[PDB]
Amino acid sequence: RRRSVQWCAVSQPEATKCFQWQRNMRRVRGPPVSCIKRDSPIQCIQAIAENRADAVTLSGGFIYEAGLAPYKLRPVAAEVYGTERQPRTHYYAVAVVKKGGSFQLNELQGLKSCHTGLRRTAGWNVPIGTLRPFLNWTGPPEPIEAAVARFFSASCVPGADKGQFPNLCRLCAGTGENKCAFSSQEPYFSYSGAFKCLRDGAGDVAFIRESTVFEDLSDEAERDEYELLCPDNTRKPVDKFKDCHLARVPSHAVVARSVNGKEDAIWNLLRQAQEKFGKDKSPKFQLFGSPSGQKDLLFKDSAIGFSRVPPRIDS
Ligand SMILES: [Fe+3]
Repeated sequence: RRRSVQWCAVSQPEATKCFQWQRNMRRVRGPPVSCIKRDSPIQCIQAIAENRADAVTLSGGFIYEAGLAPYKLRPVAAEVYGTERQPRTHYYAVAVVKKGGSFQLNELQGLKSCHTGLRRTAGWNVPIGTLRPFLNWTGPPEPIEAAVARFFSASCVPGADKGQFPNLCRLCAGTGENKCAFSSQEPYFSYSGAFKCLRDGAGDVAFIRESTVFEDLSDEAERDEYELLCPDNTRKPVDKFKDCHLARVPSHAVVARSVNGKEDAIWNLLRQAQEKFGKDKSPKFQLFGSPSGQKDLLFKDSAIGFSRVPPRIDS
């Protein structure tokens, strides 16, 4: 009757990490963590709601959905970014382009775009929300995806309906059924996939977060080959994100059942994993690190930890 916290992995790579997370947790004598493999965030959201798993980290994009019936999941902990000396539970949504180009934010029409994924914050909600006016979209019933698949010549918005909006998956590098998948099986998936999409030359603009270029480039010189599109219709060097970003957004978060959620145990698991497996904590396992050729598995790579979401009873 050992009922540990059961984590929901989306895709094989994530599964694998969870399992590694598990043996190391056992190794160091911390609370145990078990692993359930799902295929999509939604598949996870469901499992959790039906007691087949207890937790999963979601992008600020899905948090709202997950909280509605019949799901009713509620965030228990938020990811923490920044550095130890300065930590934050927010990040910046920016648009990165190659330096050398003329176009400004208001001149994206007809260009090729790279997004982290459908419904995520920096990769979709913010940019699209901002480009709204230029989209000439005649509200619902017509899907915003429709309006966007006609504003950019081609894109890669992992998770998008390939059959309806084939334009939105045109640039995606996934093989077969994984092309445009909202999973690590799709190489242009997530911040780094989106940025890779720009670096590989598939798109002209990448909607990602402020640290990507910093996290991704082995040579600091190479950062110079890129720049940011600011909202005043100017371009600034990559480190100017504090003065050139589309929005400041809250961090990704761990969600759980509003009822019988095991919040206390989840929290305990996290607090311990972070102490043992956080940044530069162990040569054996990094909770916030992903293998070569995968990224942001389970948690945001290079995040620094978690912050407990205040107490709730009314929910
Ligand atoms: Fe995000």
